[PDB]
Amino acid sequence: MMKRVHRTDVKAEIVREPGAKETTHRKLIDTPDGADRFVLTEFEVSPNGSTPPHFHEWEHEIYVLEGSMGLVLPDQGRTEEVGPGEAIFIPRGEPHGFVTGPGQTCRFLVVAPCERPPVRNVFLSEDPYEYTQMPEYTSLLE
Amino acid sequence: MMKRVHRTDVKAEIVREPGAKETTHRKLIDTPDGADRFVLTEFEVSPNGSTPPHFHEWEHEIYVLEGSMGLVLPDQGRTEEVGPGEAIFIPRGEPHGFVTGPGQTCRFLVVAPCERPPVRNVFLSEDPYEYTQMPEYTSLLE
Ligand code: NI
Ligand code: NI
Repeated sequence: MMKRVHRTDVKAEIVREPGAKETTHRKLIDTPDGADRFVLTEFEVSPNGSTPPHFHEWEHEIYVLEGSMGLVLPDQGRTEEVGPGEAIFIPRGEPHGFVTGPGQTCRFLVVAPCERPPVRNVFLSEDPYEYTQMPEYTSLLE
Repeated sequence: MMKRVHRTDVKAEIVREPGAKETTHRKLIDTPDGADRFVLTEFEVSPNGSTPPHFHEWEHEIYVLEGSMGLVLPDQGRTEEVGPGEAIFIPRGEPHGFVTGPGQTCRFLVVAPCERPPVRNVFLSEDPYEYTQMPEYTSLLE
């Protein structure tokens, strides 16, 4: 039951979240391994990538491994550039999303609880990509 | 309450565990930040380092960032060399320790629960460094 795996031996899968662009995940340590309280996932956002800003009743603990990206913070009216070696705590309920420009790629770890109630979008739409069109979202990027 | 910190802005402190050698930790995300279920710590084992092999009723999830070290596995009679990009799940109760030779340095993340009952040593002694003297420990190293 001790598990050792190299990141490259865990398949990178496209994330399921509707409206995410250019984003994959590798479930490095997960419940089938015997994790029963928290899990470890490696995300990678390739150039021109983004996730819809959202919030949820479960905290994030993040460590940026390689590259750089924007941490979109709707309740702070802006986007924070993050880079290697940064640790980020996002408390339950704080809105957040991720973005990369042409040219940027970022790989980062996310620690999550095993219990993860549904996420709520900051921007509500039937087309889950519409946030990229919205002035209230682009204003956060600049 | 969102926290962003670079690793170099979190002080590296010597670990408290008696008999550990050349090992520090940086508490990157911890309970004063608002983490209330799991925490994120960066360990670094400098050359000629080690920790006393132990076991405990709390799992480890590890990601090796830089360098290499031995993961000592007393119940498997050996030591596994680990290196960058490896994810390691150590279930509750599995004995484990860390070692570096002359020449090796390793930096790795550990995710831990906030509740952490006391560790138990594999090798019992009054001098907490005595494990490095013991044939049953050196046999694991080779
Ligand atoms: Ni999230
Ligand atoms: Ni331990």
